Amino acid sequence: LYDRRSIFDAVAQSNCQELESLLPFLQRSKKRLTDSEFKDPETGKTCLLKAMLNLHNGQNDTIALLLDVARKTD
Repeated sequence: LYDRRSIFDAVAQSNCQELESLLPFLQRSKKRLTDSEFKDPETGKTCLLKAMLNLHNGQNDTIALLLDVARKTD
């Protein structure tokens, strides 16, 4: 299972293994990664913007993971 806080912490730490089950989670739940559950309630930022603001040596492997998940889901 996943929620906004878990995804945000995973992309902040750049742990791709925590996000391995994100695609089947979304496909079983039948809800989009762009839905309001995953945006911040106040700023409106999404997990991609959280990932982009946390780069280590100019790298963050979770960005491609999120883009592929967004491609595959809806």
